[PDB]
Amino acid sequence: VGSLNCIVAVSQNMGIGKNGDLPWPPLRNEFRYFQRMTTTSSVEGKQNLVIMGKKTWFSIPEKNRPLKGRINLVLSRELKEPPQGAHFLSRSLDDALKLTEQPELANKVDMVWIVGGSSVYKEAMNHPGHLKLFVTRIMQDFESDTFFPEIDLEKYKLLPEYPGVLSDVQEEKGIKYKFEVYEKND
Ligand SMILES: Nc1nc(N)c2nc(CN3c4ccccc4C=Cc4cc(OCCCC(=O)O)ccc43)cnc2n1
Repeated sequence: VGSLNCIVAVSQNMGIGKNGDLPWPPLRNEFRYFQRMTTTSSVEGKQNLVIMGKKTWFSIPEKNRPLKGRINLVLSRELKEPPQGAHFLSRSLDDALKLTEQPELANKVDMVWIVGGSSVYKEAMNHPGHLKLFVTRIMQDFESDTFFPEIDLEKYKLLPEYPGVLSDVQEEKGIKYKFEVYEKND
């Protein structure tokens, strides 16, 4: 099992969701970026693992689920079986990262990508050691009822040129944003 990563798109007001939807209108090229970052593994014969909370799983548009080309694992204490075609269920990130060592997943998973929601991102941010955050900073406020946690710049550093990540400001539907990559050690 490879590198642990979060990926999020977040408004200037730190928002990531509202009533089970995104806060902003669809940004197709931003969705393409999510898809290419989470799907791409260069270890031959393996796939990345995408980890999401119960509510994020049900919220993602159903005709995209499970996320193709990726192993889909849902975190819940409530569910007793993986919901709707997800491959795996665990109670927590720690349990998920354990399962990754068991025979069924051991020679199957390259990178891990945490894809939401808020309590899952908090768990990952609280997880000791290396974590890379791929943050799309949407440069205006949108009304949100769920939020991404603070990024501690004493722990994370921006990585200003990242291969396969556009540096310049992007725009779709009049809404500007920037793809950013952060990394922590500790
Ligand atoms: N950078 C980044 N990181 C994320 N975690 C991220 N998550 C979503 C969540 N999402 C949504 C959650 C709830 C309602 C609506 C959502 C709208 C779109 C999608 C689409 C996803 O993959 C399908 C690709 C669509 C295509 O083939 O064109 C996956 C998540 C997601 C959207 N953009 C993101 N962008």
